[PDB]
Amino acid sequence: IKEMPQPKTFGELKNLPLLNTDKPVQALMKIADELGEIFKFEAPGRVTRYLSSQRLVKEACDESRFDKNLSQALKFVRDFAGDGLVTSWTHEKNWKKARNILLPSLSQQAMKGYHAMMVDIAVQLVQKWERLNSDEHIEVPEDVTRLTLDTIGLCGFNYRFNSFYRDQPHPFITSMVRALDEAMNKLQRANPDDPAYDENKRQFQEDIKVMNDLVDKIIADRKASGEQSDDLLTHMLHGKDPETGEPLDDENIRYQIITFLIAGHETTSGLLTFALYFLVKNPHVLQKAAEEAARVLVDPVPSYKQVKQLKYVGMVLNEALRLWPTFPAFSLYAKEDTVLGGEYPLEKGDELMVLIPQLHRDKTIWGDDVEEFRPERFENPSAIPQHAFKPFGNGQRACIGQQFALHEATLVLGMMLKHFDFEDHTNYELDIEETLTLKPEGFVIKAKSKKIPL
Ligand code: HEM
Repeated sequence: IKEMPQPKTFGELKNLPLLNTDKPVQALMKIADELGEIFKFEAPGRVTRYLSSQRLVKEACDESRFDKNLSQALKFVRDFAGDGLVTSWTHEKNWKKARNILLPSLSQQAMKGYHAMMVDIAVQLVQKWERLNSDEHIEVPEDVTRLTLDTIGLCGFNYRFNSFYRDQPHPFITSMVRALDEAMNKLQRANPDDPAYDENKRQFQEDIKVMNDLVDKIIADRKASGEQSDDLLTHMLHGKDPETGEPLDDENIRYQIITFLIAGHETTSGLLTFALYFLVKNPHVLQKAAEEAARVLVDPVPSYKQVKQLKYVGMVLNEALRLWPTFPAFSLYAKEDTVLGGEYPLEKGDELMVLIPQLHRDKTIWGDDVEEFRPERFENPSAIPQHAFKPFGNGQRACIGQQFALHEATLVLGMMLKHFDFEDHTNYELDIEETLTLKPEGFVIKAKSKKIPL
C-alpha cells in the first residue's frame, strides 16, 4: 500500500492550473514522464488517477472490476450528444439497445457493402491532388478531413457533404469544432456554472442548433428518397433490438446521427494525417509501403480483397496509432472497493484514466526504442502482451467503428502511395492540435503524380 504521486497543487485550485494550455494531453504526458506509471490529478470537485503502465492498465481493463466512466470531457459532450453510444453509461437502456441495433452494420462483413462508396470519396481526393498546379501544395489535415467527413456522410447516411467542392469550412464542422472547443475549455474553468460564462452557453446553444439543422436535412432527405439503402441510418430508423424487441426512439436516433457524424470522421482524419507525417519523415518505411501498394493495387480502383492484402499499410496505421492514438484517453470507474496493482486502494466509484499515448511508450513492453516509428513491431501482433495496445478502448465499450476506420484508412493510404511520390518541402516540425482528439496542424506536403490512371 503506497502513497500515490501527485503534481504541483495551487491551493484551492488543486492541480487545475497545470492544464491551462491548448495541449492538455501532451502536458499530462510530461507529468507522466516525471511521476511515472500513476498519478492523482485533482480539480475543484473531481479527482482522476492517470495510468501509464501496461501493468496497471491490464487491471483497469478487467470488466469485472471497472466499467466505462464518462470523463468530465464526455459529460460536457453529452450536452449535445446525449445518450448516443459514446456518451452513454453502460447501464443505460439506450446503450445496449443501440449497440445491438447497430453492431451488424459496422462488422467486417458490412465493410464489403461500404467499399464502393469509400472508393468514390477516395477517388475524389486522388483527383484533387492530381489537379494541383506545380507551384501548389497539399494541406494534409484539411484534405484528409474532407475525405473522412464525406466518407461517414455517404456511407452512413447517404448524404453528400461535398467537401471537395468547398474551400471554406462546412457550417456543420464550424459549429462542431466550436462545440468541442467549448467542452475542452470548460474543463479549465474552476466553476463552469458561474453566470460569468453565460455568453459561452448561449453560443454553444447556437452551435447545437446548427448541428441539429443538419440532422434535420439528413432525416428529411431520407424520408423523401425512400429506403433504397441499407446503411447506418436505415438500421437507426427501422432496426429493432433482439433483446427487447424495441427500436430506438426519435430523440435517441437524433443523438446517434450526431454521434456517428463526429466520431465517424474526426479520429480517422487524425490517424491518416499522422500516418502521412510518419511516412514522409521515414522515407524507407514509405518506400516499403509504396512497393506493397504498387504490387497489390493492380486495378484502376481497389477491390475489397485488395485492401485486405495491404498488410504493411495496416502495420503502418497501427504504428501511427501506437505513437499518437487519436482518441488519447479513456476513463473507468471502480465497480467496488478494491486495490490496484497491489499498491493503490480505491473506493467504489473512483475514476481512472488510461493515458493511451504514454501506455504505448511503456519500455518494459516495447523495448528502449519506443519513440521510433517501426511498423515491424506489428508483424506478429499475437505476441504483444494483453492490454498493451489500446487505441480503440476496452471490452464491450470498445470502438464500434474500428472496422470502418481501418478499412477506410488502409484503402485511402494505399491509393495515395500508389498514385503519388511525396515531398516534405517545408521540413515540417510536428505540431499536434488538441480538440479532445489529436491531429497534426500546419502539415503541408507536395506530391508528384506517378501518372497512373484511375
Ligand atoms: C482511428 C479511428 C478511431 C479511433 C482511434 C477510435 C477510438 C475510440 C475509442 C478509444 C473508443 C472508446 C471510448 C471510451 O472508452 O470512452 C471509441 C468508441 C467509439 N467509437 Fe471510435 N475510434 C475510431 C473510429 C471510429 C469510427 C470510424 C466510428 C464510427 C463509424 C467510431 C464510433 C465509435 C463509437 C460509436 C464508440 C462508442 C462505442 C460504445 O460505447 O458502444 N469510432 N472509439
